[PDB]
Amino acid sequence: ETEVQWWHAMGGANGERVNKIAEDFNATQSEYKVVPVYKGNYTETMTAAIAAFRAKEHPQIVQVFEVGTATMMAAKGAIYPVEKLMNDAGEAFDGDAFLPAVVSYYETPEGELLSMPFNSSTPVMWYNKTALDAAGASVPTTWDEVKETAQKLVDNGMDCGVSFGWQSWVMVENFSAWHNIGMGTKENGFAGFDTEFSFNNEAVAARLDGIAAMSEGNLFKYGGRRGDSLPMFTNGECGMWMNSSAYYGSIKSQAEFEFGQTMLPLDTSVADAPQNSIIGGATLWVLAGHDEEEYKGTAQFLTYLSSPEVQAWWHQETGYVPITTAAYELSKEQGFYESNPGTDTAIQQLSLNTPTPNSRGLRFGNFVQVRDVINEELEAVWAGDKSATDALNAAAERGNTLLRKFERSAK
Ligand SMILES: O=P(O)(O)OC[C@@H](O)CO
Repeated sequence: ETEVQWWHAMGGANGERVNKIAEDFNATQSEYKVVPVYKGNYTETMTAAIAAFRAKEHPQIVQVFEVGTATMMAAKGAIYPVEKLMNDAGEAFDGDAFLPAVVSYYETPEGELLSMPFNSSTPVMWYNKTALDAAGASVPTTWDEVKETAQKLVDNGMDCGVSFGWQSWVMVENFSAWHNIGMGTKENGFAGFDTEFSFNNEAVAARLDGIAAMSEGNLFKYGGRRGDSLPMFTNGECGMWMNSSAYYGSIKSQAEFEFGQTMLPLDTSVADAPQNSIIGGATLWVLAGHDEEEYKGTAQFLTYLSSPEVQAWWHQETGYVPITTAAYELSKEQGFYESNPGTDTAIQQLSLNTPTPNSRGLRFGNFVQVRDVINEELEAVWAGDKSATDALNAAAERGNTLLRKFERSAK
């Protein structure tokens, strides 16, 4: 058998599902063996695959999160464009089958998808319904209601009211799209490499300062980067938790309480109504430099991932959105949204309203490094070392230096 190495960043419950998907494909035919290899978080996985390339130890497939997309698109010569791979191997590829938000996020300016959609997400408001009921609180729709609900929870003995993971994705990037304000110039990077950051504005700063003020009395508690704060939610310590829809699998198996999810809170001091939310998660990039049989097996595996049945199963088990309209309709016909209430929140929120350039998503080179900058500066806010205005200004300044580095190399 010819081996197809797939380097990915899926840990926990969702990583076990990756292993089940790979092995199910392996069991259906006898020519190709997909070998999934966990390489760490998204940054570590991307970094490892790129570093392995010139050592010729790189995988056939690498999962690269949305953050890394501009960098991967500029890495011409390192990637095998998926549409070319599939045609070369005799496998179908129909980009129009994917959700419009996915296509618009990942297509080149010429309308091509270079990578294979797989695990797309958006952040949702997770909540502990059991704790809300005990506190006489209601599921919030606005930021005022978030604070009031947090107060009721902590008054009723909850360790803390609200927290969030992936804080830049949640409270800067999605917060901006949700309120139709720009994250950077040149349509959040889609219209040019001469972009600069725009999130250092009063609307974002005022909300971050309001959250920081909630640390007193434990209405808010910071719980670290990425998904580090997941056990604060699943242990029953915090009653509200904003993070990826893709924590559904983990929450469903680890939470001893009744849980739900709803759309992100609206900051009514910024907008009268929400816009839409934006993509997280990853796509699958096929790397150059391998042989024909390895690419044939790669393409056949991507076909296996292209089926509505596998796409619906992945969405149902993880909380990543159904990546095609067909997978969504299959899940609906299966009664999944009736039997598992709230699991259509993420797909609805991505497409809540006709998008604007501010709600399409983001496309910034060197955004892996910018993400560290923004997380560091937000941590300064929660620690009380900086105001949100100063921290966002520093994040934008430091981020712009990285955008300029990318622009200088990308010509
Ligand atoms: O949806 P997940 O896979 O948790 O990833 C969130 C990450 O893409 C935010 O940048």
